[PDB]
Amino acid sequence: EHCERLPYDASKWEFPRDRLKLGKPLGRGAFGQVIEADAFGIDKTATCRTVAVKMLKEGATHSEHRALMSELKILIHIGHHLNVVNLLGACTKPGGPLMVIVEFCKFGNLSTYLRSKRNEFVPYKDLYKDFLTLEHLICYSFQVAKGMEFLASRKCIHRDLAARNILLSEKNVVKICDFGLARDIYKDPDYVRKGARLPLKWMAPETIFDRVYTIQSDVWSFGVLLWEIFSLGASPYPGVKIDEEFCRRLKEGTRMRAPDYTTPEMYQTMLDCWHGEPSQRPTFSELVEHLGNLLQAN
Ligand SMILES: CNC(=O)c1cc(Oc2ccc(NC(=O)Nc3ccc(Cl)c(C(F)(F)F)c3)cc2)ccn1
Repeated sequence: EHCERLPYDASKWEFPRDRLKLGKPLGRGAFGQVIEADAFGIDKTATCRTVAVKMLKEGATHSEHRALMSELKILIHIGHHLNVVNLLGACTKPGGPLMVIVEFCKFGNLSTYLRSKRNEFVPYKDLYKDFLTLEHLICYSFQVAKGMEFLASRKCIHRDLAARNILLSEKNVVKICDFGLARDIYKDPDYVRKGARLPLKWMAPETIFDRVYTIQSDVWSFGVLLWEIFSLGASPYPGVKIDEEFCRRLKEGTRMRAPDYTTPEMYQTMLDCWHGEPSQRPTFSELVEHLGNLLQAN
């Protein structure tokens, strides 16, 4: 499951630490961090490139180092896709810290970004040049579904799909990622204490109750991600304490109301992703086809 059998090809991925100029932090948890860096010649010969470097911080143990190595292997296993954050290289040599180097995405995470554009949105479109529109939102949804369809094809599951784990790069390209240990999950209100600190508002009933993670529970989370996108970055389940009674109502069939910027069809898609039976939710392949059609109709 963590790719401990498949090897690391150093000649392909290894990047020298002394060609990496580390800069300002991009995100910090308790044990992990992401740092902005300039990398000389990491992918194009003798060309300086801005990159994002995931690494441990002081306080990390070897257990987190093992987790970071497994993350490097998972990214190598998954391979390249436009809508998955692109692995560029790694620093794995002894005598320095493990570093996982990925592409830098200009606009950061999608939640924060959308939350800043409420005053820069029109449903259908020079004064409006940098505005989001309904087309951008369906387009972002489409791209995340394509990315997840790809992940499913590599026999992977995300386990933490949410707008905070989507990056927005140039030209309206979104990329799925996992900040993981580079997010302070104690101080982040999206992760609630259960037994573990877990993203309960994004989790399917079977995951909350039976600790079952499959690609179909990722579909549930994708539905919540849609809600985040068509609320322009609102926090899910507004006005609700996330306690025992929330978990019961969810099981009983309670669901979020339509968000402010949704279409009727998009809301029905959120409801489809939140079907109580995992097998009756759409697949990511069906989500791709469906969102592609909605993009046409738009
Ligand atoms: C302003 N710009 C930034 O702040 C910024 C910050 C970045 O920080 C990041 C750096 C590295 C990562 N690492 C992953 O994502 N690891 C990963 C592990 C398992 C799995 Cl399954 C996946 C997958 F496949 F889901 F994608 C991805 C995540 C975010 C990157 C770009 N830009």
